[PDB]
Amino acid sequence: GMPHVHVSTDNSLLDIGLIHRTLSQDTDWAKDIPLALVQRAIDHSLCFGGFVDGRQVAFARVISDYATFAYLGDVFVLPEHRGRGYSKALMDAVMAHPDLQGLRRFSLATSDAHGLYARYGFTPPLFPQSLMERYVPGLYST
Amino acid sequence: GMPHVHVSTDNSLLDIGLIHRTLSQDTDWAKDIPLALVQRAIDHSLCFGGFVDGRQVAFARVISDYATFAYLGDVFVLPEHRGRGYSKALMDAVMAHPDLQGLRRFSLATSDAHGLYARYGFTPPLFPQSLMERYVPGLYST
Repeated sequence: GMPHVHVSTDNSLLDIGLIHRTLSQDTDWAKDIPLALVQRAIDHSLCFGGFVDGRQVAFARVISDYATFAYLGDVFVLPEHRGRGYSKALMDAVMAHPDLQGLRRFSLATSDAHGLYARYGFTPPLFPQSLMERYVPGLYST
Repeated sequence: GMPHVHVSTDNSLLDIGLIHRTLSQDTDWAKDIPLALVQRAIDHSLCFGGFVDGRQVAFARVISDYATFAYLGDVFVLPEHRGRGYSKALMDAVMAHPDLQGLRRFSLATSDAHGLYARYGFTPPLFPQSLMERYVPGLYST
């Protein structure tokens, strides 16, 4: 039952339109995100695409200095491709990536997938009172 | 009483040795950080240096996709240069930088400077239970 999925970090293979539609329409965190921002974001991130039979089926995106800090977001698997290990394939590649080793902090935000990310060593923050943000959820809508 | 300080985002002007010594020896968050990691981090970040009379006096570092997310860290002013507005000069430049506009989330962690960052619009997290990390404080020591 092992997945047959290709995982790449070559942005040229990404299906930008698929990613844009998915993020814009089928996520809350990137609802209504403009195409130009999707493209710019990808251009300045370490992106993981998962592909089957010539089509993109999954995505994960890391923003990092490749030295001290990384942030994970935009993780998805298309609904018809779920339960096949494609999320795990991408996370395994993130955790193993040679430019994402030895980091002091790897951060993410999740509405309802805490148990999942816990299997990769993520925890609630050590020092939650230290954290601050300028955060505008729903920025792109209007 | 306005500061006379030059703020640059040109990494070629940075005094890498000063930054390395400062971070390694005079901060807790980067205690014992190796030079090679400082250099790599800088190479993959948007860095703000503050300079007076040919010497670097202050620093701030942003990791971002220049589209959706940024993380601020490594902020310092050398002790003999404090109280002159150099922190504010750098933060003003961060907040105004053309590649850091329109972001959904700008994040940071601070032990004891919450009131300060609050003046730039930073708040405690909206959704603290969503946050997770792989965080190893004191990674570089040993």
